[PDB]
Amino acid sequence: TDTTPPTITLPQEVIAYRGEEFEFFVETTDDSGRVNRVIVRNIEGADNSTYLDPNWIRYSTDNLSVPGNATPANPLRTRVYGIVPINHGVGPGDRYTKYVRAEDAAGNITALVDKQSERFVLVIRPQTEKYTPQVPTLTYVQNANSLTQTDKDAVIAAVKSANPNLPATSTYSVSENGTVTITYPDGSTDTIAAAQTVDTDRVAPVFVDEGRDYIFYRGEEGTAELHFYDNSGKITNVNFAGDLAASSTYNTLLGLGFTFNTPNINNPNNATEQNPLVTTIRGTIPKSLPAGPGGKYTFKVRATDASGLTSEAKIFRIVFANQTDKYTPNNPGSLTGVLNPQQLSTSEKTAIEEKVRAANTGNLPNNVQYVVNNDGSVTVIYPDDTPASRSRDTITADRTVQDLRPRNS
Ligand SMILES: [Ca+2]
Ligand SMILES: [Ca+2]
Ligand SMILES: [Ca+2]
Ligand SMILES: [Ca+2]
Ligand SMILES: [Mg+2]
Repeated sequence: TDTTPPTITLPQEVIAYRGEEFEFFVETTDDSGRVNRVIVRNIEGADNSTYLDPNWIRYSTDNLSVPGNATPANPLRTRVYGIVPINHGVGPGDRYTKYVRAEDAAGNITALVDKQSERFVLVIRPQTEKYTPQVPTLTYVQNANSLTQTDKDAVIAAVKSANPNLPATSTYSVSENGTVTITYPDGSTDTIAAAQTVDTDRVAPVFVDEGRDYIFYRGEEGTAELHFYDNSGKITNVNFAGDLAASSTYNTLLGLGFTFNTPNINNPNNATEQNPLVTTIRGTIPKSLPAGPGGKYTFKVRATDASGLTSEAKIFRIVFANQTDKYTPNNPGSLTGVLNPQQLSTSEKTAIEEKVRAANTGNLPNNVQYVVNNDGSVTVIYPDDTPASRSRDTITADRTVQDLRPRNS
């Protein structure tokens, strides 16, 4: 018969955090494959005692005293579990050594020896020992010695966002200098140093497109996309009317019916190097403005971050261009026969214009005009053509005309 008590396996030490649930399993086996009782108790008391305290240490064994319930491949599982009260002490003496016993169907119970038989030490620790807070991304503030409330709110936001796995009911406070104090549900705390949360914003926004020339073709609507970023990731204002000289050409463009749109200007994190703030200028330089030496508008732009640093005015230009700079006529697919190359007839000119037209649909503007000259060369006149700024192309006669005169003898 069986004279051997079951074998108990369990962790010698379980760290339990105040205000949280804890759980671990005792595993029990026996040669018979059956265990009838599994007990957790305090050391004091008679051999038959199962007295156990405090009331929040709990345990249960679902499958007691059934055959085959306690084998090496499938041991009997005893659940030890509870919730540590929020106000429990967390001194070095706030620990519990509890004794675990098991008894087989033949009545063989494991011996109970103070400080030596099967036991576990449940150690109650503050919630701050479980959690290690992650540094947030830095908040760039006007004055790292005296944070505003919006500064504080932002630091809390970046702490939370970087620490999703802290207890949801944790509370955050930010000092006048940005030092973060995290208070856990049990009142224990953690600190994130001011050096790790904030710095004073010392860098003004950057205009990526400084010095750039944006070409606008006369009579064709165009766009110019200007890009800006800031070390803080955030720009609050973009300004083109810094001084009189810059403000007058800005207002000149607006009077031509241009628009300036910066749709993300009020979004947070709207201005990083990887995802810059974009201002788009849209409009048409009308043909009444000529291209040439003074055919430019020169602008100055400044950008301001949320801490009030404004960049040094930087320059960009819109440069006027004739449409002919953009287009190249295709030559006719065939030449046109002409009886006298020095003076084309009407029907010859009409036939040349048709071939040039057909050769350039989908290439030149639909509203280009062609003049077939007396020598059969062809003047291509773009819609922006004016006397002060001609926009034109010439197709030479050797590409359009073919002499039909017969050869001598
Ligand atoms: Ca046994
Ligand atoms: Ca901690
Ligand atoms: Ca800045
Ligand atoms: Ca051209
Ligand atoms: Mg208008």
